[PDB]
Amino acid sequence: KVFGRCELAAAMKRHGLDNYRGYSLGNWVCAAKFESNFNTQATNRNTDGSTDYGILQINSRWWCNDGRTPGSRNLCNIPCSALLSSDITASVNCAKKIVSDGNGMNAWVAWRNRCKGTDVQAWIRGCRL
Ligand code: NA
Ligand code: NA
Repeated sequence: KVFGRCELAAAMKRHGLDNYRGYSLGNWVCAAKFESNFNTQATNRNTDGSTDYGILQINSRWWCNDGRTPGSRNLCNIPCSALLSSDITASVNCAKKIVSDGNGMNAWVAWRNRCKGTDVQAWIRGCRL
């Protein structure tokens, strides 16, 4: 599924990401924009052979099992394909673990390079929330 900007904002807010570990909703929307263009089916290979999945490009190196990432973990206890669903629950619950793990949103390279330090509230302008 390709979410609309405000559509995703609303789903993310309903799932409890607005100020989760202090990251305002616009941080999450910004991250999703640059990780997946709001596309739940997005997949991209990493140099180390792991793969990033779904709307927040969650990595098979640590967080999910895709059956082909050797010496990896599955800290969210999910197949990686669950992160490609039109329903974002599994990505959101997994993101909550990731963001809590010490490095906050810096775990998302797109967030650190394109959102951090910017006026991320722009990402939710116009949205009924
Ligand atoms: Na990425
Ligand atoms: Na943090």
